[PDB]
Amino acid sequence: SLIISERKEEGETVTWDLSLSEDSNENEKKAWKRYFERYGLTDEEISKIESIRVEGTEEEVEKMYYYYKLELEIREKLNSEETEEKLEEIWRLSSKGTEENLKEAKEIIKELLKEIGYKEDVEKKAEEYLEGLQKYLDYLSKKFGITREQLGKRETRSKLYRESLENPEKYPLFKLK
Repeated sequence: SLIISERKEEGETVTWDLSLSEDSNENEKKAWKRYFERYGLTDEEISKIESIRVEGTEEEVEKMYYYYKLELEIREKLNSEETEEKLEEIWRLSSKGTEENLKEAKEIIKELLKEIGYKEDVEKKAEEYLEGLQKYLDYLSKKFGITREQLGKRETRSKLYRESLENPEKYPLFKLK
């Protein structure tokens, strides 16, 4: 499953390290890998990532945690290129940030959540997903000095991930093994 593997409480912000637990089944591990494989990293580079670090207030990072929990469950149970593409479009729409863009993203995430069994709870689970994605985009924009809308470009995410592998001091997005 997705766990919080480390917490740093420094001043006005908190940083949570998010990663997979040791008892993660093979479908969760494969999903973890595909979150990154689709964005320019080799298998050997991905195998070096122990966790993803998120930063903000306690309320902000908790929101990010629940977005990542749902992202992983979607990827695990609906593993498919069609799913990856819908998830990319939610990210694209959400980085643009307009009201109609987020309404369209909400409809996409709702169909995915229903497909994994969140039916009676789809509305609240969609809000949880989208709120946490929005805080996560806000965190990447502020932390690494990237226009939020630019984050919706595939080339921006590849660049960011690759810089975080290479220079994990100037780009502390990952904990490396």
